[PDB]
Amino acid sequence: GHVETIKNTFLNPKSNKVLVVAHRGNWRSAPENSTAAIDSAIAMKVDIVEIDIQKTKDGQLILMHDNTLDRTTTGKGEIKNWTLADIKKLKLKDKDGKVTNYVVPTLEEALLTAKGKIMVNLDKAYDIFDDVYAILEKTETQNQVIMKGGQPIETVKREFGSYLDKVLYMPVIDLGNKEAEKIITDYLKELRPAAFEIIYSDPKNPLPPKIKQLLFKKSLIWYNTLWGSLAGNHDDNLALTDPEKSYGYLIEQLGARILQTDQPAYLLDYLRKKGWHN
Repeated sequence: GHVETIKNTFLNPKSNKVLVVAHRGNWRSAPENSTAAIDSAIAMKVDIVEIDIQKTKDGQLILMHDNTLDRTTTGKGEIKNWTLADIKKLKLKDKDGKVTNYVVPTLEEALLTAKGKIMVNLDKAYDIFDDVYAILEKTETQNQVIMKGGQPIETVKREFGSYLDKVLYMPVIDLGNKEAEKIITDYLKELRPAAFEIIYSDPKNPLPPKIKQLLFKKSLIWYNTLWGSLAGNHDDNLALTDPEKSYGYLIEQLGARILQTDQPAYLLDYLRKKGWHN
């Protein structure tokens, strides 16, 4: 359905539109990393949901950011020490810490909720690419998923090269690293990805303008506004004061065409007023 429409922007490196990524789903409306948070993102016409993956003792893949259950659920302990069935007996806490009737979803459940409707970016999935791919195949969602990681293209080809013509892969590069430019140019040459996720903490890092020129009309640039260290203090809190100084700067000065935010309703509203999103 709508996901095909979203993908035609994601696959257009000349796009004048800016895609919205809801970090962990729209957690402002339902618990993070839940199917309810995905359905909220879909209802709001978010383009991509980012979801975090962990593996249970019994080898099942669930949505969970932390290595432990403590912050977001009624249980405690390391995910790797719990079985899926026992995790399913717990309940998710909402953003205010109130216990809900929602449960931890499996990756399969999340993908089935997203299927046909919203693209999905998985985090913490690179090292288990093959286990994830089997679930993508089971749910027939490989054409709407964006895998990502930080390894150079030589390593990704060696480890999971046979998957690169089957699912989208987006490199993540921290511009505070001395090898950042080479990692990017090697990806551009060898993989020609649809997008690159760019991270930098220092507002005066010299590379963001260079990356705009390197990736101009070649790949979409994804920046994160979740907190200060991800995009030189151009974050969601700054955007509440002045969205032009935060989101506008990233889009217009740095060439961002995808933004991952913790306030997707607010970002969508801004983008719609700018004529940069439907």
